[PDB]
Amino acid sequence: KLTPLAYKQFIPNVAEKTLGASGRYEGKITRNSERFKELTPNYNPDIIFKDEENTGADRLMTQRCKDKLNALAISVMNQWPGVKLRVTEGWDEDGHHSEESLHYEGRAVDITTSDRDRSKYGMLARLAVEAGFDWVYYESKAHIHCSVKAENSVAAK
Ligand SMILES: [Zn+2]
Repeated sequence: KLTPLAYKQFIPNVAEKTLGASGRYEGKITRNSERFKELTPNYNPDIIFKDEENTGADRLMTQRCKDKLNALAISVMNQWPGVKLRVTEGWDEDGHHSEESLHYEGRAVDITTSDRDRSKYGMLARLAVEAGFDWVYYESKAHIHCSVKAENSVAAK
């Protein structure tokens, strides 16, 4: 049934910013920016947020990102009861990602299972695809990168 993604594999098998995947980068969103209004905090009790910066930034994301993440939170517990979805990186306020990263606009999250059992990540990535994320990439052994389209792209003119 559900086949895990392999290390470095991405679904769909196209570049992230293509229309069939997560679409175009709309630009960085910062706390001081006009675009900040676009982000809403996700306080789903079934999701662990690393929040290493202690700023709550990992929780701020677009509605579509929230929707897909919330659906994934359900499938993770269904796949491994007692284990929760965990976000290690979300909206990046400090340039820790490549130029034009969707993390800069709350459209991407790096995830793991709460038990940090890396053998579960290929399968987690698959659940992420079934959860509706527009692009899922088994980026590193430490996490799965998941991104979504901007609302402008979901209903493109
Ligand atoms: Zn990422």
